[PDB]
Amino acid sequence: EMEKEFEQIDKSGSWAAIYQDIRHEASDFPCRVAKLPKNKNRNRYRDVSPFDHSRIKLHQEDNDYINASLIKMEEAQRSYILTQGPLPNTCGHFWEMVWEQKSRGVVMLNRVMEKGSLKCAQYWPQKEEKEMIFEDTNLKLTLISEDIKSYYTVRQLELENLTTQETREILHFHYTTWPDAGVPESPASFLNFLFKVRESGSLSPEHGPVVVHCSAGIGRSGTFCLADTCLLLMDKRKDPSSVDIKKVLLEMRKFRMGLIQTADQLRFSYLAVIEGAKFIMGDSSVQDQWKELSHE
Repeated sequence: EMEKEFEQIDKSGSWAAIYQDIRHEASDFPCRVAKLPKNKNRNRYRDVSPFDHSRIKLHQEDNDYINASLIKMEEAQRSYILTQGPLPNTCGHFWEMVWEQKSRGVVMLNRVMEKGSLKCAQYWPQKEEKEMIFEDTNLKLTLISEDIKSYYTVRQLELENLTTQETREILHFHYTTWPDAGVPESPASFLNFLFKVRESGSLSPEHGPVVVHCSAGIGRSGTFCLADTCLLLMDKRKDPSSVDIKKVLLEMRKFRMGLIQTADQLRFSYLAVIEGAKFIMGDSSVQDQWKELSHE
C-alpha cells in the first residue's frame, strides 16, 4: 500500500535508493531523429531527447522534428504531450504541434527565468494588443484574458491557423511558484493547480493531449503527469491500494526518458497522490481546504 510504503521508505531514509532503482530499471529506446545534425538547434538539452517511437511529428515535409513525446497511458485512458520549453526558433513548431494535435491546454511549470538563467522562450503574448505571428508555421496567437492568482496564472489564448483562418481557444496554465531549488513542502497548492487544469476540460478525451513542459519537460512535468494518472487510476476502481506509483512511473518512462529528476520529486509525488486520494475517496470538502491552504 501507498502510505505504508511512504512511511517505510521515509523512516528508513531510502528515497535516493528507491529513486535510483527506478533510474536503473527505466526503459532505454533510441533517439535517432533527435540526434541528427539538422536537429541540434531544435534541442534545449543534449541529454533530454524524445524516443523515436513516441515522438510528436510535425505535419511538415521539410523537418518534422520537435523535442516532444506522447505519453499514452492505456489503462488510465489519459494522454499527455511532454515537451521542452520552446527555444527562440521552435516557438512556431510548438504552436504548430498544439494545433496539429488538437490540444486544448498547455501546462507550464517553470518561470521564463529561473536561477538567473533563461529556461524558456517567451512563446505567448503578454499583452492583448501585441499579438504574436509565427511566420514559419503560419499561425497567429493572441492573448485574450489573464487570471493571476498568487502562485499560478491562467491565460486564455486564441490560436489561429493563418492558412485556414479557423481559430481555437487555448488555455495556458502557468504554475509560477515551484521553488528554484527543491520541491514544494506541501502538495496542496500543487493539487489545487492540477484540479484547476482538470476542471477546465483541458485533460478530457474529446480534446487532443494536454501539452506539459518545464525547461526540459521531464522533472516537474513528470511529477504533474504521474500524480494525475495515479489519481485517475484510483478513481476508476476506487482502489487506493491497487495503484503502484513506481510502476506507473516506469510505464510513463517507456514514452519519455528522465520523468521525475530527483528523489525529492519522487517523494513529493507520493505526497501529492496520497493527499489527492482524500478527494478521490469521497471527501469532496478536501478540495476547498487545499484552495485555502494554497492562498490563491
